[PDB]
Amino acid sequence: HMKITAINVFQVDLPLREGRYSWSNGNFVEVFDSTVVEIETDEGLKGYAECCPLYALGVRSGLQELAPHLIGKDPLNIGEINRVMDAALRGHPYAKAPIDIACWDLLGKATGQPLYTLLGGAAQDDVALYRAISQEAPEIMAKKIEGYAAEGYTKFQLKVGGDANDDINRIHATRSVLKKSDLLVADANTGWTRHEAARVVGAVSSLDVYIEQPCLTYEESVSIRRRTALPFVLDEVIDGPNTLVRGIAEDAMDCINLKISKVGGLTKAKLMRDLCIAHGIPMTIEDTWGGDIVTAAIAHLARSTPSEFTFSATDFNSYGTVDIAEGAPKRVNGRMTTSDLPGLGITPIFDVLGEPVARYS
Amino acid sequence: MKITAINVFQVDLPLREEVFDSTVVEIETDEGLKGYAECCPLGSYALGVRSGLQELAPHLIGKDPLNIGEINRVMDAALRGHPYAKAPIDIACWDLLGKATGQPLYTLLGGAAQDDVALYRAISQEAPEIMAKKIEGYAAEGYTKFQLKVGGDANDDINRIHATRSVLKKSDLLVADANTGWTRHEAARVVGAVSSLDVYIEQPCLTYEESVSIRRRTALPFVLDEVIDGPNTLVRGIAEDAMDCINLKISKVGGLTKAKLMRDLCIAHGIPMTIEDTWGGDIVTAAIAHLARSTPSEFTFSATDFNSYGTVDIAEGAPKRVNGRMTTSDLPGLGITPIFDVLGEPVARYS
Amino acid sequence: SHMKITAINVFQVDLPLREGRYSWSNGNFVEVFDSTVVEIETDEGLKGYAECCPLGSAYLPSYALGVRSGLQELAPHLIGKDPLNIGEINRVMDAALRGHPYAKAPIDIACWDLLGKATGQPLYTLLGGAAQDDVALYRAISQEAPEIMAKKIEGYAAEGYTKFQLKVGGDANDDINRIHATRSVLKKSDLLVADANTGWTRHEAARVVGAVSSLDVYIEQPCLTYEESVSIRRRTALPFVLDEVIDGPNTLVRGIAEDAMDCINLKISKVGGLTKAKLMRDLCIAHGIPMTIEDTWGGDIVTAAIAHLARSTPSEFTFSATDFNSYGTVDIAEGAPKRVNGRMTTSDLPGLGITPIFDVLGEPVARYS
Amino acid sequence: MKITAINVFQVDLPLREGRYSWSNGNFVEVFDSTVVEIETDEGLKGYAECCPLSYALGVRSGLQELAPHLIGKDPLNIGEINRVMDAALRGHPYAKAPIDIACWDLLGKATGQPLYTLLGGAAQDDVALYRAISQEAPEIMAKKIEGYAAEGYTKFQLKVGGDANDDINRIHATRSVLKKSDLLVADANTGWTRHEAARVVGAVSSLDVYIEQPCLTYEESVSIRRRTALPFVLDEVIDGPNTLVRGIAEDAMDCINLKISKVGGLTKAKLMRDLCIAHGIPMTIEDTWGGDIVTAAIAHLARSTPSEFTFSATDFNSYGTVDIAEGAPKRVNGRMTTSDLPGLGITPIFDVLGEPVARYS
Ligand SMILES: [Cl-]
Ligand SMILES: [Cl-]
Ligand SMILES: [Cl-]
Ligand SMILES: [Mg+2]
Ligand SMILES: [Mg+2]
Ligand SMILES: [Mg+2]
Ligand SMILES: [Mg+2]
Ligand SMILES: [Mg+2]
Ligand SMILES: [Mg+2]
Ligand SMILES: [Mg+2]
Ligand SMILES: [Mg+2]
Ligand SMILES: [Mg+2]
Ligand code: NI
Ligand code: NI
Repeated sequence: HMKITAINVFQVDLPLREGRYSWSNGNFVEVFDSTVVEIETDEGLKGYAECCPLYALGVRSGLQELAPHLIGKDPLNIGEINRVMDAALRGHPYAKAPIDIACWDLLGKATGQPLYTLLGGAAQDDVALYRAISQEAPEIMAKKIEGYAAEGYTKFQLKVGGDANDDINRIHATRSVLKKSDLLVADANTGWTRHEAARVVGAVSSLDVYIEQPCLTYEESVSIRRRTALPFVLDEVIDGPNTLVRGIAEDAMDCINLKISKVGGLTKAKLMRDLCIAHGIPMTIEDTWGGDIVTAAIAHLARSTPSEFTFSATDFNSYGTVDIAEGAPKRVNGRMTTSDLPGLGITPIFDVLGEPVARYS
Repeated sequence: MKITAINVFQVDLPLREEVFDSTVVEIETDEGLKGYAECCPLGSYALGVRSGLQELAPHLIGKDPLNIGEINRVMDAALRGHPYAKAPIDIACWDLLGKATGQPLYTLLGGAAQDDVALYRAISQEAPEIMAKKIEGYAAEGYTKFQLKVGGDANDDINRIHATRSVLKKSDLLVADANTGWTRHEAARVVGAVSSLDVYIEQPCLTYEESVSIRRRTALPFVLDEVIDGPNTLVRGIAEDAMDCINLKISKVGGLTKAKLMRDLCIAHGIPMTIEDTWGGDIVTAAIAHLARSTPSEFTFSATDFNSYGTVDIAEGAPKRVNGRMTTSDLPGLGITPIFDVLGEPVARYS
Repeated sequence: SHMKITAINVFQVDLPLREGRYSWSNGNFVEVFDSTVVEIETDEGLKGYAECCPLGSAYLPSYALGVRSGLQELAPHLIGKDPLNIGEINRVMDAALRGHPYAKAPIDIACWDLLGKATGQPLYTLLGGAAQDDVALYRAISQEAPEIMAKKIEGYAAEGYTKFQLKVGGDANDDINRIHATRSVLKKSDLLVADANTGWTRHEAARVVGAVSSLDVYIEQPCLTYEESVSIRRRTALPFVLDEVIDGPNTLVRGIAEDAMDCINLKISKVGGLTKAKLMRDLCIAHGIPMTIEDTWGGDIVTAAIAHLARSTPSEFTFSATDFNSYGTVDIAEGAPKRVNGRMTTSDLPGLGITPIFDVLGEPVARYS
Repeated sequence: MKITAINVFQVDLPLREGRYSWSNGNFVEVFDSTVVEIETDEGLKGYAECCPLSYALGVRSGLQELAPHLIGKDPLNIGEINRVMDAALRGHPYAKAPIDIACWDLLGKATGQPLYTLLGGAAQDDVALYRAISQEAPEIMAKKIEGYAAEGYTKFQLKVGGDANDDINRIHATRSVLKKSDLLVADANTGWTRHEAARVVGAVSSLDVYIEQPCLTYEESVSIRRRTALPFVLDEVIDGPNTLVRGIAEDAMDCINLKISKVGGLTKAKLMRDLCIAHGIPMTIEDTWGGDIVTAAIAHLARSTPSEFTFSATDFNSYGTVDIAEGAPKRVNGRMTTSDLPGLGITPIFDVLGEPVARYS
């Protein structure tokens, strides 16, 4: 019955409290380029979503190539929405994800149900958080991590995947300033070749640390997994159910990181999440980056996941200084929760969103 | 919302052509909405459905029926196995979720992918002229997919499969379902002797290991049923290339929550499903049709209209066969309403 | 001369703990177990007995109900059957009911008890012959503060126990402390098994086995599934034990072929009775796999079954057994094994060699005839 | 109860057909069988028989090593009897088997039970029989198989494993004179290399036949298993629980042949049988050869095996002309059964056995 009448695309800068974020391969960003999507219906309801990769041009040009073909369609038939887009455009999961998420928001609004119920039921009241720690000098990384620990975070993900020696130093320096019970993940974001990775995991093999996504490919990464007894996490190479199943059958990892937009939206993320639970694979529920609306999606998928299989999530809104939505999850002593309001539970602040850089109708 | 009572009904389901013991479950909430489901195994086994529900129910009073993930965790913690007792609880909660959200089940299961769905016809082994006349009638009402029961004497089964393949249109599909009835050596002989027929082989043996042994020796399209009992065994089969299709029985796998996950895994790996259950009346058939409607045609080998095969209607708003196919309404939940005159008084109440 | 089953009577009995509470993985705990005793009556006047006691409280509706409802569903199919034809008994049960190994186990064991009585032989002979006069025992150590686990272990080692099963599979960091603390209080020759009872995910298990890699400890059942456990197996050089996932000869065969473990625990009732347990036992011997002979829990009648199976296992392949009856406060049968200096034996009386104490078992909660 | 004496008897078993021939040009006209009798201090006696396909001299000199170690021991403790035998003599299943079997007979006698009850319980009232067909000219094997079919036998093992071309002709000639429902196993008894086996199974691929033990080794035999769609049987390489488990785990066969004496006695055979049942593997329950006493053991093991997993048994006593015991199984219409008498249920005809050829006390 309900039909999509317009898709609007908004652009908003998300600056960083820390001023810069840096990771593997020397990459950095000072101000993130976020895109918010609004889907309007013929019955007054509107759905929202956000995509913010580490790219933003591709999100918006991707949306150009997808949106016109969704006009008139039913936003509540989420399977059919996804079918159209996949038939419309190869790849571009970053353009696809916000359409999918905005449709789930509409589904929640139309049904009067918060997303965690619609994603399978509330499995936990609130959710464990990690803080990502930008790639810098070892002693600076150590200092920032003490700060965040003092705010109540108990899980941390270092951005290594730089020079191998540098990273050995970074992992040592940060592990040394944490308390025993705090959890430290070294996330290379693909920045090592296997001989580099071998040297890093060799030199930290007695540290209480997790090794995450050492190399670019699945095969290179498994080569590392087979040489360490340290608990091991795959992230970028797990982009859908097929690669996930393969990694499960082949014992390629102990945990995965699930980036909602990278895998193409909530529909896909949910499938992977249900698969993992079935095989005892805990997940970090996150995304590439974002603000209030990205954080809301994260928190709803996470709350619908048992604590047992939530390794961690993160709260991207607190990393930035610009608020783009009201009713977003907030962090209290290192943990996040949501309200029980319908859909994502959020209300965009149109004054900061400004004018839509694109309309489709 | 809170579950305030679980009531258990018994109903005899006679066949048109001997009587099955079906169980219907009603869940009542402190808000007036009620959820329904049905479970009917082949039979004995109905006792276990009702004893399982007896063991489950007390743990569910007070719970939020809409938190379907929590309902399932609670059931799995209280009781091991018994998928036939867990399944109607799960489905009745899905029906409540539809009711509370005013959405048909196919939408809540991921969205309508098919306006209506294919069915299949089991072909009784009779004199070749009686078969051929029935086939003409089946073909006239839209049927193009057919099944025969095998899994008995190997040489007899070889004959039956040849006989039945002969009387069908070349474009018709034929599935030989051994229903686990063969040992490895029997199965090898049968699939060996029909290697040049356009036939599917379904569930030759009792276990996964035995079935895989047969799989590795035949090029014929290969279907597993009984041994694919959950997402875990499914992923095993997927990774080991143990089968081209499956038969998905909603109750045997423990409900829609589990069937849905299995359904999505199959889609992702190009594995079509026969979507049915062990048996049932109107309310089992509704669950089947909603799940089949949320599956694309490409991955629906067929569904089944069990209610066509009985003589007692137990719910209104049920799916109905028209011209070899079945659909659902868009009413909330399963879209059915039970006919309580037929169901009788509860055989059990929990509160 | 063809003996037939005339009735099945089912008794319920509470079994409290000397220690007051027993705690294991996932924050599970019990203070009073809910045990079931089965009595198989025959037209000759001979009776067979068995006990089954899964991990659960008499004070909540738990797994013991499923033992008793499973017996309810089996019983009608057993009336008139020949209980000495144990193969047929098991075939009749499997046809009647899927799963419910805890319901089927005591019927099988009670039929063995009847075979022993009909033949005048003790179970250990019918199960293959006495290979040991008495059997080494381990003590299960409840999951608590490391200091309390360490202190209880010292007490039990002083009573003569030389082997121990820690109940870990809680929080990983706690479990690391528990394993160090308890290993430290035991002489080198005492054996220490860290039994997770499926209580860890693989990343948790990886951290724990990495942190105890240099201790003389065994790691048992780290994770829920076979696949998750084998992933831990491949990353540790420590001796490795499987338990819950070895539910029968088929998974046992799989684990042997794939080098998934160095030892197993054999829980008689969980595998579905002495007939299944014996097959698995003999297969273990042929492949050089030591076994812990045990059960989920129980009192004197469980303990008798354990003792007979253990006695019929060569010492070389008996990693241990346990005497569940000395963990509790309530005696339910005469003629049961009694630990002496960390070991138990049996009498040569026919069958299990036990006679229940009906003052304690009370009135049957069900009779089927 | 304890063993007070062990007597060893020798008896010639001639063939009704005058000769039996099998792979590699082998043949025998008169079998040299050994019967063991174990005396106890209570006056009960246990009996067994072993008759391998010289081998007999091996059985008897093996017993010469074993028996003295058993005087004084408890024969109802079958496990301890076996352990004493294994610590005395490495290998020699044919020498150990009749001891193990004779103790099972004693256990039956001491308990008042027939062996089929002590081996696990009656599973069939009577059992299907096959006739072994001697390796001769095709038309001779064909004429003999017809006569045996006329007597009621519905199953047959050809003794092939000779020249490949001859074997192809044998298998064609015999298949063609049988009713459709009769089963035909082509048993090469290891007599082919794999190029020979490949030609044979290629040439008979459209016949309704089973292929048994084509080659000497497990590895060579599996190579044939993977090439053919025909049902496949292993025999000689399945010599114990360990090779059986390897075969099961590797999907090396659809059925097995279980030779009681070759695997070391009823104890090991029961173990193997019970494992075969668990994994859905039907068995041919047999032995190398023998008279009435070997037959009684076969029949008791067959009777405690469900019909579904009894591919067949054979009644060796009907192949020969010398009766050595009363109470033995007698084939009636291609089936045999046992009485319910205790133990093996037989009593040796001492008249036929003659004076013991060895005595131990
Ligand atoms: Cl049908
Ligand atoms: Cl008695
Ligand atoms: Cl010739
Ligand atoms: Mg690099
Ligand atoms: Mg990452
Ligand atoms: Mg018609
Ligand atoms: Mg069959
Ligand atoms: Mg089927
Ligand atoms: Mg845990
Ligand atoms: Mg254990
Ligand atoms: Mg040759
Ligand atoms: Mg042979
Ligand atoms: Ni593009
Ligand atoms: Ni039950």
